[PDB]
Amino acid sequence: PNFSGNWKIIRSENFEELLKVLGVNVMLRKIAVAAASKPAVEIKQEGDTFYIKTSTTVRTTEINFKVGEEFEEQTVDGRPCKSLVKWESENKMVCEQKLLKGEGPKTSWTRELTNDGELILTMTADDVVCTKVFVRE
Repeated sequence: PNFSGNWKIIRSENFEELLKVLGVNVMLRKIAVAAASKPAVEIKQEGDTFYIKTSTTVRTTEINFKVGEEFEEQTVDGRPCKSLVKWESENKMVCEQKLLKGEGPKTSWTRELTNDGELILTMTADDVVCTKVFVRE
């Protein structure tokens, strides 16, 4: 699979609820939802090595990881975590997250490519699942 490119969002389902079960207050959820309505996602993939930059109106996040190697990032609610990505199948990577400090709902994410060239991002927090779908610019 080849994830490299600049990606634009085309579908988003259940993002507010994801924040809500992570205990994010109404004010910040409403802001966050609007801020993330038209993000910029840049991915540079070199084999199993990934650079992913996600930008909203007010936030920018850059992660750098290799599949199979632990790295640090933040949960969707902004808590620092140790993450580990594995390939579940050819075109689909799954990430388990462990908080660096404290405890909280179990969070994870997945990214996968479809034959039609869509990138599907799933984020979970306990039993709440948020799906976002992107296409290349």
